[PDB]
Amino acid sequence: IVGGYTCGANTVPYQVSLNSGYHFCGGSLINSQWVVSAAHCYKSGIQVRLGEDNINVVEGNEQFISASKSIVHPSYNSNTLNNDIMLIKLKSAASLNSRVASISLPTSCASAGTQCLISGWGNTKSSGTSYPDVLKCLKAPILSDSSCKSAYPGQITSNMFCAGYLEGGKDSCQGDSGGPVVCSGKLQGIVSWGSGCAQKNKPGVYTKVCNYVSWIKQTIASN
Ligand SMILES: NCc1csc2ccc(Br)cc12
Ligand SMILES: [Ca+2]
Ligand SMILES: [Cl-]
Repeated sequence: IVGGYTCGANTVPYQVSLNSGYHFCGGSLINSQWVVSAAHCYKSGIQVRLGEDNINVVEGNEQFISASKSIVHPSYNSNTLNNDIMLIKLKSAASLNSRVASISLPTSCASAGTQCLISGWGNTKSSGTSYPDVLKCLKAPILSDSSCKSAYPGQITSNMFCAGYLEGGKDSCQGDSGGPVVCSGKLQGIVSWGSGCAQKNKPGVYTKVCNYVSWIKQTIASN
């Protein structure tokens, strides 16, 4: 996250870190057994780390649980990033408590102008590289479809939205991928892509979670 703030330990209790020897992506706990992330975060050998604040120090509220199954969306295209969503099932159920909690799925799509919270352990510089150990947060609005399209001609599908600031300075970044965009208490986006980070006229692009709720629920119901 570029231009954000330190969230505070365990104040984003649905935020998980995906670890394969090191943190490589975020995700969102949606029930005791299942995490939402980006399909471009897929790999084998994932350990899900719940209850994290400093990802390099054991602080006392973590739960580490290995994935049993990853399901990439049926229509994910890794060239266009259309349908950039996957589900990860945990080998054992998480202990839910005030610091490890699931985030509700939307019941309708959110509108442009709605405020959201974007969070992760990604790069904090727009030029340059610096990775934080504690979780960072950014409050940012969803941008209109028309400004998103004009920012990225030929690249925004109906399964994507933009959020952030056309002026630049405040955005998600490499290492935030797969993490949450929560708006009015619902998971509306997944950190997906952009062109650099926090550049003028290049806002972040996010998977549009409201399009996937019936695939998410039916997948969970049979897996
Ligand atoms: N918002 C931009 C963005 C999101 S994930 C990611 C990975 C690499 C880079 Br560079 C930018 C990004
Ligand atoms: Ca920790
Ligand atoms: Cl792309």
